[PDB]
Amino acid sequence: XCELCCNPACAXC
Repeated sequence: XCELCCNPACAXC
């Protein structure tokens, strides 16, 4: 994903 979360804009990380 991003680092921990797999969002397009990276949220909750």
